Amino acid sequence: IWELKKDVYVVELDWYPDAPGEMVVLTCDTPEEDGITWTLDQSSEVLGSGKTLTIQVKEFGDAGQYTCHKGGEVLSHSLLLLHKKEDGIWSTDILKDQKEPKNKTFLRCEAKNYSGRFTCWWLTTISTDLTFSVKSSRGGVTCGAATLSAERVRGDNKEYEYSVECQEDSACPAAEESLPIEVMVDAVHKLKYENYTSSFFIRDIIKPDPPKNLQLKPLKNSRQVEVSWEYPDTWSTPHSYFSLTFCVQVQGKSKRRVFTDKTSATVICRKNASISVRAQDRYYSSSWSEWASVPCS
Ligand SMILES: *[C@@H]1O[C@H](CO)[C@@H](O[C@@H]2O[C@H](CO)[C@@H](O[C@@H]3O[C@H](CO)[C@@H](O)[C@H](O)[C@@H]3O)[C@H](O)[C@H]2NC(C)=O)[C@H](O)[C@H]1NC(C)=O
Ligand SMILES: *Sc1ccc([N+](=O)[O-])c(C(=O)O)c1
Ligand SMILES: *Sc1ccc([N+](=O)[O-])c(C(=O)O)c1
Repeated sequence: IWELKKDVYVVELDWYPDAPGEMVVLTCDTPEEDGITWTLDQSSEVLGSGKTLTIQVKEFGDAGQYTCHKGGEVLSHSLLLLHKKEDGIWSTDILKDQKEPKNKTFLRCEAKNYSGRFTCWWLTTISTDLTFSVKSSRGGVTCGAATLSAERVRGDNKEYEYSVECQEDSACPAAEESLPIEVMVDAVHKLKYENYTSSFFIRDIIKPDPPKNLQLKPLKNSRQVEVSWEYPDTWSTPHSYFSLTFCVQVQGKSKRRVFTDKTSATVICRKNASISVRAQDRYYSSSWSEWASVPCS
């Protein structure tokens, strides 16, 4: 048993029927010795008396808000959450595996520039009685609260998307990163305690916003057209240091590529086709932005 936060404790259990469990001794945080009584959750049943209470924690029934009373008053609480360890590996019932980069990815982090600011997201089937706590650091990072940012429909069930925004306290955009950023997330659903983590350098999780103000300018006595665009607003300043490279593609009806560092390109439009442009950090091979498109008709 260990303290997660003030008056909240986690008990690590090997998860299988009739597991021995853990002998847990709760001590009431009161200096009074007389008339102490003990209760679990909403039940009125006295489990014992005295300053100490011993329980065998073997299942969720033994977990909960243990309360010590004196003269009808509440003296202290000891909230017991469990951390199930099924077949040698900690449970992951709360968050869905996003499966995107390479399996067992529950936390997905992304940055839009080098400001030291980033966003992490996760998905759950659970709609309430669910709390999250996010902490982050390099190897001084401040994170806001995990907020509900999207609600979707996946088959029979519902999918809730949570996101958190963090900022490195004393960022330095242009500097080389020697130590990666670490995100730690605690997940509590009723009485189930879970643990999640992610390690990355800002440079690797970068994905700029798409090129903006895409324009198509036809040319006289030419089959070709000129497409032009601008750097996105959220991208890092100045562009001279933090430059972007681009890729142009003509997306037609068929489903069976030009690279440039410029904000313009000359291409051939065709009926029913669209011109598409993506961006990548010129100097680091991170994620390509989402497409910005302009149609040919
Ligand atoms: C994510 O979950 C894991 C596993 O439940 C957490 O690891 C556990 O962390 C606690 C807190 O530091 C460790 O407890 C300490 O154990 C020593 C004796 O071994 C004791 O002297 C300390 O007072 C305290 O009780 C616990 O051993 C450790 N479990 C394992 C198997 O390593 C981990 O901390 C969680 N991540 C978080 C909340 O950041
Ligand atoms: S890029 C950068 C900004 C601020 C500071 N700072 O003096 O705290 C540094 C730095 O000197 O570490 C770098
Ligand atoms: S023009 C272009 C650049 C990058 C990528 N990409 O996302 O790997 C594509 C593409 O394959 O869609 C096209």
